[PDB]
Amino acid sequence: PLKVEKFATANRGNGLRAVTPLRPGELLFRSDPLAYTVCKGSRGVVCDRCLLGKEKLMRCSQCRVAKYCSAKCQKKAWPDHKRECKCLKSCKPRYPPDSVRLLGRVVFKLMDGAPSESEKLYSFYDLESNINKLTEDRKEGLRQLVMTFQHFMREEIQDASQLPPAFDLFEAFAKVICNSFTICNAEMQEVGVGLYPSISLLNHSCDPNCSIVFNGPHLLLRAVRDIEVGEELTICYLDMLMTSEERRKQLRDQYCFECDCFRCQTQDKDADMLTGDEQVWKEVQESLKKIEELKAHWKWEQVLAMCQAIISSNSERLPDINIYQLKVLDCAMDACINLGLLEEALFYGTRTMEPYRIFFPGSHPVRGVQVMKVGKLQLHQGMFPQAMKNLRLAFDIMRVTHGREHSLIEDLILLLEECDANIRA
Ligand SMILES: C[S@@+](CC[C@H](N)C(=O)[O-])C[C@H]1O[C@@H](n2cnc3c(N)ncnc32)[C@H](O)[C@@H]1O
Ligand SMILES: [Zn+2]
Ligand SMILES: [Zn+2]
Ligand SMILES: [Zn+2]
Repeated sequence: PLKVEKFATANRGNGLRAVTPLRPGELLFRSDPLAYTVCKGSRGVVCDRCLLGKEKLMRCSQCRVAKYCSAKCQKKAWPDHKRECKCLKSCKPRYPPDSVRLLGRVVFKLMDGAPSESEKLYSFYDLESNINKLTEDRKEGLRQLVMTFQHFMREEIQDASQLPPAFDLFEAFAKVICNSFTICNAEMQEVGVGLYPSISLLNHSCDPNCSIVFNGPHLLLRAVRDIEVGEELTICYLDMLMTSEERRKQLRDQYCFECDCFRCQTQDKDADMLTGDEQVWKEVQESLKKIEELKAHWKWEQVLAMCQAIISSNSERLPDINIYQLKVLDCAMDACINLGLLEEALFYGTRTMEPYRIFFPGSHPVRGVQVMKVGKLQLHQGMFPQAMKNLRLAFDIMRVTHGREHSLIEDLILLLEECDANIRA
């Protein structure tokens, strides 16, 4: 039986609440997507189906756009790819926005597929559109996405008879804007976008009591605090390394609400996040636009070079608790790990540990994963007591955020055993 239920909230639409008392780490729901796609940066880098990276991917011969890890993935993907394949082929060399490829897959799934377990608690039909809150600038954007979909899909979808009953493309894209999930790989790299309509019942908090984690396209929802019967379940929609001003902007622009948690009234953590010289951090925040774009496209050498120019600047430097500096350290660590510069990775990674302790309170999967990365780098280098410390800590966090149902926890258990054996010997 379910441990969660849909309910009507007082002022934030529908939500999800606990039916039984919940403890940290408890699995509350699990879902495959209604629909998902690889994201722009990762296309041709990770398998379309399993979202795992490979050195060499095999392309779909018909469209040459979909790429796969294996014959098993290409074949398994074919039913959900076959209609988009003709559209992707037709519009070559144009490639659509991710939202447009996503909605195409939504439409084909709803037209051709059996009712989806992803819609058990709540359906695409039910999703919030916020249409009475959209600004004229947003409505113009949505109009353009509708016309882009009509162009991209024209080989497969010519009229309304090929859309679900009463389906309105403008409304559908408004639902995609505020109900898209970013799918992250095991290393917390963004690799895809998906719709998970049951999980879309969860409302936002800047200090949430649940968390989601991805294992390929599969989503696990877990409690990360004690929760009482009847208590609303929340997740944080946003990256933790954001000031209240930045959260306000994104919650308005993407989700059309004003968040009234304690952290937002009190600007909790903002001052410590913005320590250091403001001219310098403004420059680094600007440089991060490019660094994050490069990272999104897995360009690790260009990422490292830009990060080193900041971390080791001749000019004024920032404290590592400054969130822009911190994001630069984290990109530099990940670029080093991917490039096999393991000593340099560990330097950057260890610098992030105290700031991550501060900015990811409680049990947050991003901190779990960071601590595991650092442990693994220390294990490699023969630093056993320190690795063991960090691997235990990663486990204390990831037992709650990831759980036994997540494959990374098995990987971590193997590092723990290896490290323990080394210490014992
Ligand atoms: C993923 S949906 C969450 C479920 C939604 N309340 C519903 O009725 O379908 C996100 C939308 O929920 C509302 N929302 C989520 N968190 C909220 C919050 N903390 N305060 C006010 N509205 C919130 C906003 O309308 C937002 O665009
Ligand atoms: Zn695959
Ligand atoms: Zn194809
Ligand atoms: Zn808030």
